[PDB]
Amino acid sequence: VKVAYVQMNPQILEPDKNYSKAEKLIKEASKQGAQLVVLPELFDTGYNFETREEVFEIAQKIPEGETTTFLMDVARDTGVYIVAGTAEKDGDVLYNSAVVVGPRGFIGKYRKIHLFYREKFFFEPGDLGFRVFDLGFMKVGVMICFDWFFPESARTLALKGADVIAHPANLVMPYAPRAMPIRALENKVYTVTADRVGEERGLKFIGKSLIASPKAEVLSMASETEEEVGVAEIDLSLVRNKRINDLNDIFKDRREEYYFR
Amino acid sequence: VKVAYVQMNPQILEPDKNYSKAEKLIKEASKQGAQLVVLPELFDTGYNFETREEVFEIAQKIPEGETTTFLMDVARDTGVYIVAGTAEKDGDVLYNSAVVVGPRGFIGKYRKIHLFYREKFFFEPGDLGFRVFDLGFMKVGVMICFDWFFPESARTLALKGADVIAHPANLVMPYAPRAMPIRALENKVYTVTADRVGEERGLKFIGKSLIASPKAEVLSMASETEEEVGVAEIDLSLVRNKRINDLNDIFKDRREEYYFR
Ligand SMILES: [Mg+2]
Repeated sequence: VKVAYVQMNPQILEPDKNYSKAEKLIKEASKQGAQLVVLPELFDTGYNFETREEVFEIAQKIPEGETTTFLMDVARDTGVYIVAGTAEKDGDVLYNSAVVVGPRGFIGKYRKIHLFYREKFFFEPGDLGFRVFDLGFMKVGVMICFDWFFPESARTLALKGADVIAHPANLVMPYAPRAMPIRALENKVYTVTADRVGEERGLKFIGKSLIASPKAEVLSMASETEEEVGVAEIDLSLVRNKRINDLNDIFKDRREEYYFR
Repeated sequence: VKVAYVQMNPQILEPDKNYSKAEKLIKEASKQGAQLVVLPELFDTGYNFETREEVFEIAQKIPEGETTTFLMDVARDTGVYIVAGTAEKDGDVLYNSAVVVGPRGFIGKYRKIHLFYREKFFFEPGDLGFRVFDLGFMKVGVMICFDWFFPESARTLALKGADVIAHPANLVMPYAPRAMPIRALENKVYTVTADRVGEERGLKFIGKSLIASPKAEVLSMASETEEEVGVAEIDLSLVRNKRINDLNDIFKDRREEYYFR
């Protein structure tokens, strides 16, 4: 099975422009054979808000709102599964979320657990835990952006049987691209970090989207500045068998009685 | 404060030869200003055993046995603190251990929690948890070799206030040197990986000892095959403050409610 990132430059406060760009690139990923496509964090709203009001005013409910229903449409037309970062309105509150859709409809959502820098001024910390979505042919865990920084994020997803971790990102620090192959290695999973590119009100994003294998190899890596799609095939066996040799299995060998105490 | 690795080539079942080599290199690290010097895993006995009995008959007790008393003499003479991997005889049983010694004598021991590969035939799994030893001027966490693979090892040490993780190792895989900077970054600590070199009954070790900073920088790195020492200055303030910006403190931001479940 082929998985893909879409690396795009979301236009702040312009969802329709971002829907148009997303559809375009998701179609390119589809045409290159991808079955799972991952978009960046906050792909619909952009990131660097001055005020909560400017995002709250346009943020969409999940699953009834425009971002989710747009993605359903594209999933249905292209026949791919999509994981995409979106601002989530839920009553008076806002979450920094990711929605999971398939060609047959809405699958689920994840709310970012570890908020980064000024996100804490706009978003409520995620409260649904680290979820793994079973697509039948594979299990997809989701984490967003700065969640990478905590090794417990990827570990919790891998422990719940993620085959691939879809990872919408809007990276500003330089570290994640070198850390993601380690996250893939230490859990024996695949990772798909779909980063944005661009400059938004003085803040520059690092691009460098990448697909990492359970042997910490980089299967696809994107430029710093360009909008692009990257596709790689993934080996479900390389991830469903936690053996690293005949004497060691990663999950059998963990000794939780000695961790965090 | 300056920390150091000693990268050496233990000669299997020849502890007197290994004591002599260690002393030479420890002095050389001391001469370069090191206050803490980390030696490889099983530096006294070597690693690639074929019977329990060949290691059992030579393994020393901690702290009264020959390896800890040797190291105490060296720490007394040179004024340094030493973390060294050693085969621990305890009663009828062996552990794959690390001793911590300083100018005043024995400080403590750690027993390798995650046994690697054939080690399981010779040693009991470690049973003391991940311990942090308070030297006053610094707190030193200890883990051994394959412990690096589980992010939970370093994380447990860091949560207990380690300024530096001393990491005796006998690496055979190529991954640790890429991963150690991410362990240092994600916990905001320093790490000192003291690897061996050499070929031992046909097993090849990879060397490449390294010191990693809390910004994922590598401060010193050794060759694949040479016996050598490596020293770097560490900044304690940089590890004790877990803030990575004015709005994120790594430890406050952890959300253990969502981990491993
Ligand atoms: Mg060097």
